[PDB]
Amino acid sequence: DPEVTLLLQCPGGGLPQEQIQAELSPAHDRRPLPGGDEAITAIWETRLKAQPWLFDAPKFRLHSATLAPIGSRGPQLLLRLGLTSYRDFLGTNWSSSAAWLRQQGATDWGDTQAYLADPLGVGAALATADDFLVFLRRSRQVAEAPGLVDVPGGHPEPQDLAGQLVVHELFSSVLQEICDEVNLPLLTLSQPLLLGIARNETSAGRASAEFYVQCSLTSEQVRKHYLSGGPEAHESTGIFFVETQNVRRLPETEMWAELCPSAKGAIILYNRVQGSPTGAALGSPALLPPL
Ligand SMILES: COc1ccc(NCc2ccc(F)cc2)cc1
Repeated sequence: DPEVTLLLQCPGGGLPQEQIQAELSPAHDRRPLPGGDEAITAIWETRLKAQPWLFDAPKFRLHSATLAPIGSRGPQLLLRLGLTSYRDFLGTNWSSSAAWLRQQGATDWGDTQAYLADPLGVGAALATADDFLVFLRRSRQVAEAPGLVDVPGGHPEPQDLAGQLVVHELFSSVLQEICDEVNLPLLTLSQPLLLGIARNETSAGRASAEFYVQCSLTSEQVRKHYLSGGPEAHESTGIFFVETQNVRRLPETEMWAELCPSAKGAIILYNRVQGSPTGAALGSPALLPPL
């Protein structure tokens, strides 16, 4: 799967909010482009002169994420974050020249991402009470990954002593994205666990934080809530469900070729962090079938 790389696999089946620190610093920002940020401004002007209803929005930038020594007390992860924007994303990661920017970043900074916006996404492996994961079909008319299968998620917009408010907004945003798109009541959702961070190599290496969320509703009840909003209540064109039993071998199915890279990241991390048992009971052959 060359279109997805794992940047972080969390320990302990996934990290809760209270175990994560963020450092939000202008040291973590994109570097100005070698010939100047005027190239980003020009692409934006061209875009707005065709689609004048578009608007810019701030985003978090991922610089790096460092895990504590395994089995340790105290905070377990440090997220190093900067600020970026939708405009900067359109002029860097989305640009036809994005690979030239990655080569220049290696040369100038020893950092393939130094000249990329790299907005931080969020996604969820959302499980039902009857042990299915939730999938969404993307419209064939959107700009990125048209017609592909996705999981719930989005690209959070901003607003350890400002750090803890940032971690709070990241965890809050994955629940809000589930409530907005799947139309689920917030009180049917568990507090999220961070499974890990995946990079989309088809979008010049931008990263998404991938979470596990449990729902107290069954697959049939989730479907009812999704559909009862009507076509204007969701950006996706359909919902569907795969048994957690069958997610284990999803990379061997015809579905895998239809999954967008960030959804592939979510399912790889679910299989490694929540699946793959470590103990004698769940590791026994009748509960963990060989092959
Ligand atoms: C041409 O416009 C596009 C609009 C949206 C997208 N994809 C989602 C998305 C990625 C990164 C973001 F920062 C914000 C949204 C790509 C291209």
